[PDB]
Amino acid sequence: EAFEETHLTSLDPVKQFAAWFEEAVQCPDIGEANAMCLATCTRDGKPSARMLLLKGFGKDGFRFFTNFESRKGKELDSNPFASLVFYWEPLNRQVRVEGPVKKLPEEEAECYFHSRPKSSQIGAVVSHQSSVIPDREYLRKKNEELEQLYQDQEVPKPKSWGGYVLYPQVMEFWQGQTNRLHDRIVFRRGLGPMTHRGEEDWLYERLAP
Amino acid sequence: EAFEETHLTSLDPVKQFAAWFEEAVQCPDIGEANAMCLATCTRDGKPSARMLLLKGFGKDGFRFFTNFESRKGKELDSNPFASLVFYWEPLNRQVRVEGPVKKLPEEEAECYFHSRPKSSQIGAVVSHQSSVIPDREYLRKKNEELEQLYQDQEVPKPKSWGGYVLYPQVMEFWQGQTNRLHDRIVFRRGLGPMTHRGEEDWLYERLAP
Ligand SMILES: Cc1cc2nc3c(=O)[nH]c(=O)nc-3n(C[C@H](O)[C@H](O)[C@H](O)COP(=O)(O)O)c2cc1C
Ligand SMILES: Cc1cc2nc3c(=O)[nH]c(=O)nc-3n(C[C@H](O)[C@H](O)[C@H](O)COP(=O)(O)O)c2cc1C
Ligand SMILES: Cc1ncc(COP(=O)(O)O)c(/C=C2\SC(=S)NC2=O)c1O
Ligand SMILES: Cc1ncc(COP(=O)(O)O)c(/C=C2\SC(=S)NC2=O)c1O
Ligand code: NA
Ligand code: NA
Repeated sequence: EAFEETHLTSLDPVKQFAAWFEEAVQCPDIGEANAMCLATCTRDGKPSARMLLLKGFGKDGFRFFTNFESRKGKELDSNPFASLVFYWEPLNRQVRVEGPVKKLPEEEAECYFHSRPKSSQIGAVVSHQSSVIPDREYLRKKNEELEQLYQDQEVPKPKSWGGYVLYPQVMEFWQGQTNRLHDRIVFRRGLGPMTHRGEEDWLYERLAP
Repeated sequence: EAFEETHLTSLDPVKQFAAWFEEAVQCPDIGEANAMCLATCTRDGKPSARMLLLKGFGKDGFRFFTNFESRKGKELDSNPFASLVFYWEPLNRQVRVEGPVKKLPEEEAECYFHSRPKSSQIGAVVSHQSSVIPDREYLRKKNEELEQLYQDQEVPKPKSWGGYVLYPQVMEFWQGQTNRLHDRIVFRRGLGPMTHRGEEDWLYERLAP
């Protein structure tokens, strides 16, 4: 029940994420363990947030796919900094990740896009994500028309559709407790008596709940 | 299964929130229907996000309680704009709220604070939220000491502990669909052929998914 510095799986917070993520995936009361909230903002400090799915992770960071012309994509292109929240209610656990964002190479975005179901590919060609549209019939009609156009052909990836990778600068591991005296172990890239060395350029510290 | 403009419960998006919130509360597969992700950022555009609990809502906005000296509280005091995400996975629904934030009156914060369990009150006096601390024993020791100090007495609310209210400027209602052709009905305070009048100064529009 205690979450303690001496029982970390790893002092590389990406590997500690992998350990917790695996526990979430193994939990039958968790539906999408890779659902996350992505927080973005304008350069002038106006924040926004939405659910997204994590599509891959490792040393270079946390990957996701979206339309670059969406509201989030205009913010990320103008202000390439973001934060992620993973919340696993049945495990009483939260993971926060903060870092800069860059676009994935076009070739990786093409490969990912053509791995999706064909109906989802056509949906991305239909949708100018976050633009105002008249009604839901507009989507249904254009979808049906593109189904006809792409019968027995490859669906081209929209130029505006692709991926981002968030390179972690801060990773917080949160475990809920009674009385709201939660356990918080927070890794940051970088020594005071409360600051500890992790792997590579990582440091970690406990934060008050 | 369709989420349609002609079947909105209300064109006052606070009342539409109330209708969806009630459905979530009625759903036995949802634990904390009032859990939400709060997104904040610095004036210079560095975003952050964390889970919080909604503690009340109505026409003046969405209320929550926290330590003003925390990381979120320093951002909100310097840059009084935020965004909220509600995600109800078993209902395939998301609600986003964007708006300015101000502090609740001290008298309301006192009333709320003394309605909490006494062990949670003492926990808030223990914790300088988001400050670096040496270890979890530091929390356990100080908690036990304050339990002794406040035996048979009232726990004073910390000066730094209180509430905020987010006054809604934008409210998005999202309903997931097959093929990722989701339904998005977004209310904003304010007419083009795709913009519709709601109650008071509200307008609403459908956004592409
Ligand atoms: C669980 C979940 C996962 C989602 N995953 C994605 C995704 O990977 N990419 C995406 O573009 N939208 C995804 N969405 C939809 C977004 O929440 C959002 O509606 C969309 O990206 C537009 O956001 P924006 O207007 O802030 O740009 C997902 C929604 C849910 C509820
Ligand atoms: C479901 C859930 C609800 C929470 N509710 C609150 C809350 O209402 N107030 C709060 O200060 N922290 C709450 N927390 C803890 C926060 O996620 C976070 O650790 C804390 O507020 C510090 O955030 P900051 O360092 O960004 O300021 C909650 C966490 C979870 C998982
Ligand atoms: C540090 C901290 N302070 C305040 C509150 C607000 O709730 P309350 O006033 O203690 O009920 C919470 C709330 C939590 S944590 C969790 S899991 N579920 C919640 O509702 C918190 O974590
Ligand atoms: C508009 C939009 N584009 C892209 C993706 C990414 O997932 P995929 O590539 O379609 O599997 C999603 C993902 C969703 S929505 C939901 S509920 N669960 C998801 O994983 C999306 O909503
Ligand atoms: Na580095
Ligand atoms: Na107004």
